[PDB]
This record gives sequence, C-alpha cells and structure tokens, in this order.
Amino acid sequence: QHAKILAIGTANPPNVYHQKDYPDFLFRVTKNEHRTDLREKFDRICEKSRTKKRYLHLTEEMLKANPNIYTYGAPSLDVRQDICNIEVPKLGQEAALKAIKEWGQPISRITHLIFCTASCVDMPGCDFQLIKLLGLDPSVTRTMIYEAGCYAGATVLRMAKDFAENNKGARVLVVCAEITTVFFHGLTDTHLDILVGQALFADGASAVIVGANPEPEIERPLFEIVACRQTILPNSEHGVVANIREMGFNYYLSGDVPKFVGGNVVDFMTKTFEKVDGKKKDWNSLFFSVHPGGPAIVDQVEEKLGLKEGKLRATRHVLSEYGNMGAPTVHFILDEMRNKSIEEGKTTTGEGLEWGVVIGIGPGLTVETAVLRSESIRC
Amino acid sequence: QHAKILAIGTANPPNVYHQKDYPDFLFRVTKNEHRTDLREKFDRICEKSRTKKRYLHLTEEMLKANPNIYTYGAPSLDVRQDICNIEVPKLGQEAALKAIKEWGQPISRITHLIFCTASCVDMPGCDFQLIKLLGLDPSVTRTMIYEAGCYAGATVLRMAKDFAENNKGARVLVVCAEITTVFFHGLTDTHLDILVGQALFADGASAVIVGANPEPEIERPLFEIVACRQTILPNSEHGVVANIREMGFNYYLSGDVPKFVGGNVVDFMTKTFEKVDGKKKDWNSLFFSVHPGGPAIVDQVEEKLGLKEGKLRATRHVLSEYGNMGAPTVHFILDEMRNKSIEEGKTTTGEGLEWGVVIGIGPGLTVETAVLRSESIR
Ligand SMILES: CC(C)(COP(=O)(O)OP(=O)(O)OC[C@H]1O[C@@H](n2cnc3c(N)ncnc32)[C@H](O)[C@@H]1OP(=O)(O)O)[C@@H](O)C(=O)NCCC(=O)NCCNC(=O)CSCc1cc(-c2ccccc2)on1
Ligand SMILES: CC(C)(COP(=O)(O)OP(=O)(O)OC[C@H]1O[C@@H](n2cnc3c(N)ncnc32)[C@H](O)[C@@H]1OP(=O)(O)O)[C@@H](O)C(=O)NCCC(=O)NCCNC(=O)CSCc1cc(-c2ccccc2)on1
Repeated sequence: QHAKILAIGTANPPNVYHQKDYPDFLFRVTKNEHRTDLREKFDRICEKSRTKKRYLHLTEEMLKANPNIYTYGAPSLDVRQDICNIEVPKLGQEAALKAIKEWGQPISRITHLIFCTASCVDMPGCDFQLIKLLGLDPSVTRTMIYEAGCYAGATVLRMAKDFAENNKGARVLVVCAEITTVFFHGLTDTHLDILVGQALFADGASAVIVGANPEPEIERPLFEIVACRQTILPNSEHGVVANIREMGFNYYLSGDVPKFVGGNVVDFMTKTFEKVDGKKKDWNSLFFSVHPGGPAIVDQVEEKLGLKEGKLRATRHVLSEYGNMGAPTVHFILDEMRNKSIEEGKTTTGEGLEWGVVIGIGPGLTVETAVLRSESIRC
Repeated sequence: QHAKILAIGTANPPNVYHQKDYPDFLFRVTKNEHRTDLREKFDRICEKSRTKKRYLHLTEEMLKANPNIYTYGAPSLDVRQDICNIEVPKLGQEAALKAIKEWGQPISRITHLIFCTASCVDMPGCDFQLIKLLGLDPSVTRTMIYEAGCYAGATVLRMAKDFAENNKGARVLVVCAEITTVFFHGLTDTHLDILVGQALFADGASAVIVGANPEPEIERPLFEIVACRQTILPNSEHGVVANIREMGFNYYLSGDVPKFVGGNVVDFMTKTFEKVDGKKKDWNSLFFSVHPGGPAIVDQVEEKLGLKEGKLRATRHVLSEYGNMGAPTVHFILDEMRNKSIEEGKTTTGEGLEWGVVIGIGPGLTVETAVLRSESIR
C-alpha cells in the first residue's frame, strides 16, 4: 500500500512579468541602460528561454527603496530576508489551502508537514510559521528542508512517501515555496550567470497531500509514489552552486549543466527503474514531470531518451507560463498534466499512461527521480 | 522490527576552554575589559552554568585576523561561512569514522545520510561535502537539515527511524555537527542574551548508524527507537530565536525557557508514552538523555517529573565536560550512558533499565521526544 498524492494546489505572487517586457524592465530599474553589451546578451537568452511570463513578488518600488539589491555585491541579505521570511510562508499558505480544499479532509487530520524553500532561512522556520497561519495541530511532525535547490521537488515526495508509509494513517502536507527576491542581483560582465537566472527564475508555491490507504468516498488519489532514487552526476560539482552571503544568495550556473544531464539521463533512468521492473528502453511509454531548469535541460532529456514530439508538453507548458520556480515546478507540472488529462478525457491523470517519473535536478549535480503510477480520473 | 542505533561516535575541536578562564579570555580578546558591568554579569552566568569546559574551533588568532566577528553588528557572515562551511563537514567526518568503526561494516553499505547543522548553510550542502570526504556511494539517499536548532538531535533519530523501517536493508548514517563561530558576538548592554550564549554554547559532532533488523553476530544494537513525537509549547515563540543576518547568526534567549519546559514536561512525556503503551509510566523507571540547553532546563525536567537524585547524571556530565553543543549533545549523552553502564557492569546500555527517552528542545519552543529501549551489553 504505497503512498499516494491525494491533492495538489499551487499559488504565485500577483505581479506578472511578460518576458517580452522583462529586458526593458530589468535594465531600466537597475540603472543599466548603458550596458548595451549586456542587453544584447540578455535579449538572446530571453529569446531562447522558452519562458513567456513569470510571477514575481519583487517590485520596482522595492528596488527603489533598497537599491543595494541591484548593486552587485553590496550588503543586502538582511532586507532580502526581512521580505522572504514573511512572504515564503504566506505564499505556501495559499497553495496549502488549495490542496487542503481538494483533499477534502479537516486540517486536524494532517499529521506531518514538510516545508521546503531555498529562498530564506530562519529559526523558528517556515514550517513553524505555516503551522501558525493554517492552524495545524501543534504536534504535527515537521521536516524543514532549507536550501536544497532544484532537485527537491522530487526529494520531498520521497520523504513524504517514507513518512506516510511508515506511520499508519499519516497525512503529510508538503509545501514548497520560492520567492526569488533573495537571488536577484545586478549586472556585471564578471558574473554573466546572473543573466541566465534573471531570464529564468520565478516565484511560486506548491502544496501536495500525501497519504497511504486513501479513505473511500472522501479521498481520491492522483498519483502513487512507487520508488525513488537520488544520485550525484560524476564530475559536475561546479554545475550549480549557491552561497548564502552578505550580498544575498549568490549563484553560479555552468553552461555544461544540460550536457551533464543529457550524458547521464539514460543511466539515471535505468538505475531508477531497476528498483521497479528493470525497464531500460522505450521511454515513450512513460509520462514525465521534468524539472525545467532551463530549456536546454528539457531538450537534452527529450533527445537522449528518444522522446517523441509532445511527450514533454506539460513540462514545457509550465516553463512557458511560469518559468523555473525551483522545487515546486515539478508539482505544477503534475497538476498541469492532471488538468490536461481531464480536458482530453484521458483514462488516467498521467496522460492516460500507467507509469511515469518526476526528475528533479539541482546542486551536485544531484538528480532525484520518483517513479509514479497514475490514477483513474474521478471526483 | 524497529530501527536500532547500531553505533555512536563523537568528536570535538582540539582547543579546550576551561570555564574558569573564559571570562578573562572573552573580555581580553574582544577589547571589553573596561566593561566592568558586563564582566560581573558574565561572571555570575558562568558560575551558574554548570559547564566546566568546552571545545571550540574559534581561536584568538582568528578573532585578531577578523575583528568584525567580535564587533557587535558588523558585517561578518561571509568570513564565518567561509570557516564553518569547511569545518562543519570535517568535524562531522571525524565523528562519522568513529561510528563506522564501531558499526564494523563497509562504508559502501550505507544507503542513507542525514546531516544536521545550525552552524552554516551552502549549496551543495554539508551532506554533499561529507559524501566526498568519506567516499559514500554517490547514490546515497540524503536529508540535509539546516538551521533546525536544539531539538534536532531527537528529530534526526525520528527521521532515521522512518527511513530505516520503510526501506528493507537500509543503513542510515546520521551526522550532527556544530561550530559556533557563526554565533559568536561581541558585548553590548542592549543585547545581554549574548552573555548566556557566550557561557554555554560549544562545538561538537555526533554520528549514529541506524538500521532495522541487525545482522546477528555482525551488528550489535545499542538502543531501539520505538516512537517519537514533536510538539510546540504554547505561547513560547519568543523563547529561542535565531536569525541569519549580515552580522552572522544572531540569537535571542528568553529567561522563561526553563519554566516553559517545566510547565510542559509532564504533558509531553505523557503524550509521547501514550504512543507506546496505555499504562501510566513511572518516570523514575526510565533512562534519560535531555538536551541540556542550560542547567536550569535540566533542573526543570528533574523537578516536574519527580526524578530521584542522580537520574540525570549522564546529562549533567556532558553539560559539565562539553557544554551545550546543540543537536549532537543528546547523542553524546547516550554515548556517555552506554560507557558508564559498561563501567558499572549494568545489564543494559540504559543504566540497567529497559525504557528511556531522548528530549530535544529548541526554537518554537519545539520539543521532540524519542522513546528508546536499551539493549543488552554485548
Ligand atoms: C540559458 C539558455 C536558456 C540559453 O539557450 P542555449 O544555451 O541552449 O543556446 P546558446 O548557448 O547558443 O546561447 C545562449 C547564450 O547564453 C550564454 N549562457 C548560457 N548558459 C550560460 C551559463 N550557465 N552561464 C553563463 N552564460 C550562459 C551562452 O554563452 C550563450 O551565448 P554563446 O555561447 O552563443 O556566445 C539555455 O542554455 C539553458 O536552458 N541553460 C540551462 C540553465 C541552467 O543551468 N538551469 C539550472 C538552474 N539552476 C538553479 O536555478 C539553481 S542555482 C541558484 C538557485 C536558484 C534557485 C531557485 C531558482 C528558481 C526559483 C527559485 C529558486 O535555487 N538555487
Ligand atoms: C542562564 C542560566 C545558566 C543562569 O543560571 P541561574 O538560573 O542558576 O542563575 P540566575 O538566573 O539567578 O542569574 C543569571 C543571570 O543571567 C541572566 N540571565 C539568565 N537567563 C537569561 C536570558 N535567557 N537572557 C538574558 N539574561 C539571562 C539573569 O538575569 C542573571 O543576571 P544577574 O542579575 O545575575 O546580573 C540558567 O538560568 C539557565 O540554564 N537558563 C536556561 C538557558 C537556556 O534556555 N538555554 C537555551 C539554549 N538555546 C540554544 O542553544 C539555541 S539559541 C540560538 C542558537 C544556538 C544554537 C547552537 C547552540 C549551541 C551549539 C550549537 C548551536 O542554535 N541556535
């Protein structure tokens, strides 16, 4: 009796930034219009980004009030934390209320809380703040995952599976919330990686309810979490790095990350399915939620697994409509896949297919996979 | 077939700071010898600390090279992180190798890693760094617990229990490591909480191996992890607060923390043991590992549970010889208990008793308890 995803909810900040407008906005508000060299590079990145819009908490007024945020290397962690330590739990609350509504049970039935964010850190943590906001039982069993990065949307499902399967009757609320205000940096030719994050990173929160043994006529499973695997891709420690500094959360992104993912995807898929049935080819038989760290990562997975046109539609849709929101993104993709499956009259939440995978990719490079089964479309 | 603790190892930095000498050291190296008011307050706190010595990575030469560390409020996070992001995994490695030696199995048999620290934060994290240092399998399943605080020595056992019990054959390495360089602050009459941390906080690392179904005649259990509970004590959000800031990890401590623990201990103990048996427990029938956040917390547990003289000896011994090292401290206490039980010829690792508890206490206030059973000495 495996752990099941029983509900998914999502949320984003209200302010929409269309990619067509973002170069103009970024260069104007950061006083960098003279950097026509960097604007050329940024335009090219945005054109290739396959991201049409993003939701962001950060506003121009916040930058005007705190110009150190766009002054590369200037001290600004404290103002960023003052924002994110409040806004991350709040955005998580909105997603959680949506998941709880879908789930249909009283909040008092939640026994476990996993909160994940790479956007802030505080003691007590976001988990404690969310307990207050939602009125969760004060004795909920908590896991607070700080600063894991972009594999964690799969990792939190793995953790929830073990908690839900080993604790009879447990119901795990999983909340992943990101506010990228802490990662916003100004522009310098000595740190061009910032142009990539400025084009792709975005804000959002997901909430998932996980439990084994669904209650008939109340609970309705969407996916089953069958097996998981986490691995470090060889010789890729420089792939994604982020340091918590006086200047905020600074980050570095190697241009070789897509090549590392493509060079390892057959292997990490094969070793994951060794835990299930030994599948080693014919990857088009699965449905997929792939963390869209950037468009080239999605393209590498498609190419090296030999995926047919449209196999990664749900992944690409979320990248287009929301950008890379970090750990929550794969949950947005599962929600989109469930929604489109309803629209199309599919027999299951996984595009009509039985088996699928979630692929999270982040620092290490670390890849966490979760093999899922879909569920029949009901209620 | 519950999860069992199969090994415990510990480590500390090499520099010993005897409490008798610490006020002189602190006020000299931070250039505060003129603050006779603050010195008298600090002397009184140290006298009541029940801490005889502590091990610290921080040295006077580091303070001389980085005086922003002792200049209250000055930007210093970057230098602190540059130290702790290296030193936390290295100290954890030392403790882990000791645990792995006791366990007696190859490093390649470890399937899961939990790393816990409140002393630093980085991406990739300390778990990744420890994988490199030890040569763990690159596919170990990891949980990296950053900035939980002083309840986490119980929490990591709860997490290890679930991972070990839900994954056949799993062997979990758990490492908690603290280097308080990130929490060191200078002295100001506007923030007297620093005097308490300066008297009590200390450095150390623990490592525990956890697995269900130990191999007969190859692995030897020390304790069984039976059941766990985490709870927030009502109306105590101001008890322990720590913020990650440009000045380092700043913290505030309410003088009411001991009274909050005492006012809730019967309840949290009762509700924890309700998860195991419906009969009332005699608290003196248990062995105890209590997080010694300060001496008054230990006294409050003793008083409100009606514990007999000497029941908390192992807890008090660790506080005396090591100070409050954060999350690892309860593991040092279990190790001390096991060692003293060998010395005394007791029949079990838990002072000759069958049932016991680990009590972790930290921000929230949050208390996490883990009910243990002892094992035969063998
Ligand atoms: C970049 C595109 C779209 C462009 O398209 P393209 O590169 O395919 O085409 P082309 O190469 O021909 O042109 C592109 C031109 O841009 C330049 N160029 C590309 N790449 C880099 C780079 N890497 N450095 C410096 N320059 C770079 C080249 O130089 C080239 O110019 P030139 O070479 O032709 O002269 C594509 O590559 C792609 O998807 N890349 C993969 C990106 C990647 O790593 N995603 C993983 C994201 N990881 C993280 O977020 C974790 S980190 C800190 C952190 C963040 C969070 C978080 C995040 C979000 C939300 C909440 C929290 O939590 N933690
Ligand atoms: C304090 C003693 C020893 C005194 O001994 P006493 O009671 O016998 O004598 P008395 O009270 O009569 O006299 C004492 C004099 O000091 C003053 N005074 C006392 N109390 C406070 C306070 N609260 N504020 C401001 N002044 C305070 C009085 O006013 C009096 O002043 P004056 O009148 O004499 O001048 C005793 O009370 C006691 O144990 N209390 C409970 C202590 C406690 O909660 N520890 C919680 C530990 N939490 C944490 O580590 C997490 S936090 C940030 C953080 C740290 C870490 C971490 C830590 C270690 C390692 C790795 C990571 O991760 N995160």
